[PDB]
Amino acid sequence: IEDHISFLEKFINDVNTLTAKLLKDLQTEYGISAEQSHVLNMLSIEALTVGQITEKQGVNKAAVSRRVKKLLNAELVKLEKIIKLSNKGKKYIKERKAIMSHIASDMTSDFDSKEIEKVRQVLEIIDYRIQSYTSKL
Amino acid sequence: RRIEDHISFLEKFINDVNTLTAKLLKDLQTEYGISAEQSHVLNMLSIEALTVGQITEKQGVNKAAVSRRVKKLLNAELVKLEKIIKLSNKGKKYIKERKAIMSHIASDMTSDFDSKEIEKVRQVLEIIDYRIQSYTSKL
Ligand SMILES: COc1cccc(OC)c1C(=O)N[C@@H]1C(=O)N2[C@@H]1SC(C)(C)[C@@H]2C(=O)O
Ligand SMILES: COc1cccc(OC)c1C(=O)N[C@@H]1C(=O)N2[C@@H]1SC(C)(C)[C@@H]2C(=O)O
Repeated sequence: IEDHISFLEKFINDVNTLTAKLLKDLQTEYGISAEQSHVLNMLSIEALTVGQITEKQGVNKAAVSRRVKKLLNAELVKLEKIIKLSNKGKKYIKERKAIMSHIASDMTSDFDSKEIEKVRQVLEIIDYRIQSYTSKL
Repeated sequence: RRIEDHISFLEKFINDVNTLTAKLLKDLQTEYGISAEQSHVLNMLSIEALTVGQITEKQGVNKAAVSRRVKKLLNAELVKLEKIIKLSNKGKKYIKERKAIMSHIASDMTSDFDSKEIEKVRQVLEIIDYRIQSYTSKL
């Protein structure tokens, strides 16, 4: 009712903590920070402007500016305006999938693939609506 | 390869949840004169009390990039040290207003679902959260 909201928050806080730790080394091997990493996973999904990234995150523009220019200098991202993933950046996102997929299956090897289907359909509709309300405001 | 698709969506889904909250709490954060990251701190202290390390490694961010956020809130009088770190009154009102916003939207975004549907959804996310936590413990 309202603790679904709390749960959701606690669930998201947990996933972030698991991801930070599991991707700890990779990020070090790349010289990329956690701050930057999220931008890379965020761009895996879309080609965004530093503003788009800044609003889709609520943090200080300067901070997003600093991290994007670091990703360019690292050739982990590139230009059109558009800030999209470069191929070296893409391999990180693939080295990231591989590690996520490995632990994810571990924890879901016993689920009913169909139970999950209905659960996913519910989330796609909520997601669909989340994107809808979000446009500006 | 089947899980990869679910993982992508989960990441997208969480991606949007974060995005939405950011747009939805901006004006309230501005009203209280705080940054979003400063809000997370208050939010993380709404569920239970914490110290610096606890938080600094909870979402593993920089060294002196947690400390600064911490003392700022003491000065804003939204948090209290009674290291130790817990929420204050003006901070409790913040979370109040915050939850009110998150509950209207989430409700009216869920209200047409069959409670049984929502409950099933949560039961699945609860078991994943459960398995996540235990994994974290093993590092
Ligand atoms: C637009 O952002 C900036 C503007 C002006 C000066 C800046 O630092 C000199 C930066 C910046 O991003 N500094 C980053 C920081 O912190 N850094 C990096 S560079 C570093 C000093 C080697 C150290 C690290 O990465 O190890
Ligand atoms: C999980 O949020 C993040 C995830 C990953 C990196 C992040 O940047 C450090 C943040 C973040 O700072 N988020 C902002 C913050 O703090 N937040 C907002 S969204 C919120 C979590 C509901 C809470 C609030 O405003 O109530």
